Amino acid sequence: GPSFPEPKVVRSQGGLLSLKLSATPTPLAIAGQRATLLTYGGSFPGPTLRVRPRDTVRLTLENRLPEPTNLHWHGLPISPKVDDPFLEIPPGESWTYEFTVPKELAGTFWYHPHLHGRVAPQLFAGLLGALVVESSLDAIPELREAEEHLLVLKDLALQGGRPAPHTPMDWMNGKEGDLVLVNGALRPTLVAQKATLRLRLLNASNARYYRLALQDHPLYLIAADGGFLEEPLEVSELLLAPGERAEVLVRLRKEGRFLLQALPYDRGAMGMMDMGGMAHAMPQGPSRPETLLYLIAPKNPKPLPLPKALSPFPTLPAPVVTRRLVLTEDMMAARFFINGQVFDHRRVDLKGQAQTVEVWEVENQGDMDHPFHLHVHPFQVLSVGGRPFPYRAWKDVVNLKAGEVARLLVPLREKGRTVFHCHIVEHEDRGMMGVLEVG
Amino acid sequence: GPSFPEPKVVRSQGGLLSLKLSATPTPLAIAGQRATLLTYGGSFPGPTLRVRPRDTVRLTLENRLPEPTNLHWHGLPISPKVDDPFLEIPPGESWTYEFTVPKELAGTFWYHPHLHGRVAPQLFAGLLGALVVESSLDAIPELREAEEHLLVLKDLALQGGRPAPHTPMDWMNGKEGDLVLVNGALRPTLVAQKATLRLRLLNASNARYYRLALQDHPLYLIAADGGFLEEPLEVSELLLAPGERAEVLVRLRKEGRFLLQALPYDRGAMGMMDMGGMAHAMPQGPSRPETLLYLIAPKNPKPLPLPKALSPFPTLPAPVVTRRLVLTEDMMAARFFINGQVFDHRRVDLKGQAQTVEVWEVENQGDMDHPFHLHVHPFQVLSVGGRPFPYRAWKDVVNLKAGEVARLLVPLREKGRTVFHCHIVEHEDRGMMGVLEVG
Repeated sequence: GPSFPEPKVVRSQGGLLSLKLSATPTPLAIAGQRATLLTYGGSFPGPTLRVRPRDTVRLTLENRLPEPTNLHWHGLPISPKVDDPFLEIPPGESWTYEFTVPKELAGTFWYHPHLHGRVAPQLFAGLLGALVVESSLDAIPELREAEEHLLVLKDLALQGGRPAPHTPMDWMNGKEGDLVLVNGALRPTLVAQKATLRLRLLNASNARYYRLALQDHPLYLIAADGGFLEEPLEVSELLLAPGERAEVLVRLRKEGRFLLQALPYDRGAMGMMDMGGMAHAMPQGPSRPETLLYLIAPKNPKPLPLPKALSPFPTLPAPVVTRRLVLTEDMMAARFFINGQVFDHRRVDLKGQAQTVEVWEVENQGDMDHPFHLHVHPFQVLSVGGRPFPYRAWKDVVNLKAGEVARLLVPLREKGRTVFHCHIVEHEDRGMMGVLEVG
Repeated sequence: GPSFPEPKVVRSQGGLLSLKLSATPTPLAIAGQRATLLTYGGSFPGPTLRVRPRDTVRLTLENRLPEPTNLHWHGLPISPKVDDPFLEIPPGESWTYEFTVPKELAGTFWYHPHLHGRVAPQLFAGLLGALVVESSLDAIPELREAEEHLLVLKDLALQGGRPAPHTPMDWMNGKEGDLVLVNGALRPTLVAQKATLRLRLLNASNARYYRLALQDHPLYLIAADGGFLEEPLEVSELLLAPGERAEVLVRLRKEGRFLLQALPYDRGAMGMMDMGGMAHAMPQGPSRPETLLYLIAPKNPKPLPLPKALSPFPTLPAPVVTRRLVLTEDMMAARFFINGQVFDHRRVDLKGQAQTVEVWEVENQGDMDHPFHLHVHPFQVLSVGGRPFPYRAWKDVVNLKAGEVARLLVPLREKGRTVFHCHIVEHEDRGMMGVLEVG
């Protein structure tokens, strides 16, 4: 096959993507070993769905798991009557999701389960895939002539040929695995044929962070979770928290081998120590550095010029309400809260008005990073930790380090009941989620 | 008695105003004729209660009417558990209102009934009195040495020695009467002894407006409904809508007689005409000019200088929500609405958070003036009709002419359930009222 493994792509045909996927325990080869994972479409990751604005998507999910499951159309501004976080597909049953791709939309999105209390083991076991919305912007020469690849960043641990079970400590921290994979492959080699690469990046891990850095190279950020930036932004490194996506251009500078690494990052995960008083909780410290892939540059690379502009970000109406959402932890109980409460599917926490804009101030009063995800309604991050964001783009997950406040502009789009939650999925399962009703 | 009639004053003693008032049909002399009114304390207007910040008020109201009644402590930022707009005192029963006067408070307030559907006939019949909160600011020489008077502006119509009954047209327009009185007196004479007067003004009419102008003189506005301005504001005239209060300084310029008039004002009241197609509604047009009192200036008047400053207006926290409240009419049905609904005491319309500030945009989409009153939570008028207000002061009633939007800054103070409504009281009785819950 191609030196660089990527998930099989399924494209809409004649404006329709009609597909049946089963969620099924699947024996497969992963990182040189045989394992049984939980997969969509018999693969890990699941197939990449590639669509255009205005396409119809008709996806029938068959549940061949021993427990209920569903799909969250993560990042898509569609109706929560379709992207329904309360829906349960029982074992053996099927459900058809049908929606139209919004007109003003582009980027890398993804699909995975969202059923309170069940997300972490299902996601960890392999139930995820990407969804790419292709834009007329892809046709500009600076993007069209780039070599494009999707990188699904997802770690795994195996025990007895199956995904390792969650320990109590995993429920507290969020589970990370020793197999740090790209598209299900262990440190693949990307032998570039063009001098400019266009990399779509997805963090589909339960809890692992990727402090991305390519040796000897900057990255040019061109899209965040849910759409293009207004112009490329040069960065020396790029942190992707669980649930986040980004697209970058890489301009290969000379011939050679360059490692794409996940540099050390301390997200505040904890262990337990008994030193004679004790036991108490003790910081794990920064993650060990990981090589994600080997990037081989072609001979005498001459990268394309960067596009001068991408997409103008919409001018939003003035906001009509400010919300404050405070995140806290009870680490030893592995319980997590928003404004002092755990999730209850019967309780509406926020009531907002469709087509108005809100300001959400999300404050992390815990000691570990918590990435915050809002379904259905993409937002503009204004600032985090008191620092203005250096670009405008749609996001649906925002990372908060201990103590930080994120200020978000939140246009409310589709009416209905939806959720917001921590995207360290264990924390969501263990209570850090609330309900938003838009009317 | 004194040439200028004013209501008898009852002052707090040793920090306590303890008083029993009965609401009772009372035979009395009014404007040269004998009439039976509904009164507090056996007089029309009721007694003026004069208190200081931090005083305790303990007022027992005995209901000697044939229908239920209560008190609204109009303009006072106290608890709606005391100033309770849903409380009914049955005929023959008594209720004791007890509260502390807030520390940061000054001005002319008033008391009158507030029971949905019953306000207009009770108020019209005479149930009202003033409440003055005296400030340490009263001791500055520019105010202390002024000659002070209260002017309760209230019209009346009599039929068979009793207040005239409401007609259907009265419920549509709000009832106005032909006897245009000051402190229950018909065109009294105020023989000034000082060159500077300090006039506290109260519009206690059901619906009549007073476009105030003193012949040959400007007025210096020094307080609005619920407190002092930051500095005096010179005006050539001053419109007081139903429920509004103001305090002005008058600087008598020369010897002579000067009329204080209510100049013609068109509030959009309607009549009915049959001209051969018809009948349809037709504008009443502006009110006829009325003389309110004769003001006689003393010999060689030398007015005091104006105070350079009064009270700095508090710097308010940034608002956390914007509300839009739209006022509309069905004139032929005499029904009045806020956001398309009539009042229902069981239905909460707005839910806000104590100690936050809200922006309320109140929009009059009717054709007649509607003054808008909010209980419990005094507000700062930012603009009306797109015109910035020329001063900062606390108000609790704001007038809106046809089509105008008023933008208010509304700090939410006491917790509990309260109301907001049109202060053309007939319109409140006929539906133009809503419920605010503060938590």
